[PDB]
Order: sequence, then C-alpha cells, then structure tokens
Amino acid sequence: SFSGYLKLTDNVYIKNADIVEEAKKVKPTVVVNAANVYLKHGGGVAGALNKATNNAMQVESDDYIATNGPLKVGGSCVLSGHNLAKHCLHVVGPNVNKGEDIQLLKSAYENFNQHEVLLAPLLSAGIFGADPIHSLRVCVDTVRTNVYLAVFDKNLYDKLVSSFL
Repeated sequence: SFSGYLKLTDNVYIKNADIVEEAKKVKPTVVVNAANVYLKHGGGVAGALNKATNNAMQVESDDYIATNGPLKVGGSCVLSGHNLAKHCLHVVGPNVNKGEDIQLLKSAYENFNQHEVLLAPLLSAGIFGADPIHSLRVCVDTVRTNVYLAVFDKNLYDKLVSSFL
C-alpha cells in the first residue's frame, strides 16, 4: 500500500514523490489526474500520467469528450487507470493562468469525497498557476476521504510541510 507519507490530518497524507512513479509502484484504486475540461493531457501531471499509459489515457479521453463534451471547471469524470490504477479520477481545478475562478478549487476537491482513498496531486498547482499552499489548505478543509498527496518538487514539499497550519 502507501508508504513514506507524512500524516497532515486524520485523512490527508503527503509525500515528496513523482505521482507517475508512485502510481506505477502502488497501483492504487484511484489516481487523480490534474485534468483540463478537454481532457487534453499535454503537460504537467496529465501529460506525465498519459505518457505512462502509452497514450491510452488520451485515446480513452478523446472518446469520452466526443461522447459527453467537455467537463466543467471544478468537475470530474472517472475513466480507466490503465497500467497505473484501477480508475483515474480526472479532476479539473481552475487554471488561474486562464482567469478561472480560484473558488472552484473547493468544488474540484469535493469530487475526491466520492472515493474512499485516492493518490492525488495538489489541484490547480504547478502549471495551473494557483498557490500550492492554498491548494493544500483547501484540500485539508474539503476532502474527508483518505487522500495521499504526491508533491514532485522537494522545495515545495518542504515549504508545504514546514508552513502547515
């Protein structure tokens, strides 16, 4: 199962890890993708997860969009986890580089509550332009299920832990 995590709260855990390598190792029930509304997995967490699936995540995602249309900012869909997980929960945090409302971050994290345990990145962090410290606060204040956060950047991991509360 999940190893090497620091416990932040009753249900939130954090680790300096590459979410792709963590998913490959753990093969969890649910890995969260930092998706966009088009499920175009070009970069960041999504590009990395998709590359690890040999583009199978993208092909499945393109069929999902062709059938259902785009997700909402704050929304999610459950698709296959391919070789990484049983399921991939594609969650759209707001991209503040696009001027999307940061208040949708809480809505984004509420999707996690539909799953008892998740491996996840910090939503709206990285290339989505939000402050990861804020994202972690929203996560701890919103998610009630067990969430194992993988933070790739060691300096950010250290900042998130050392400034927590």
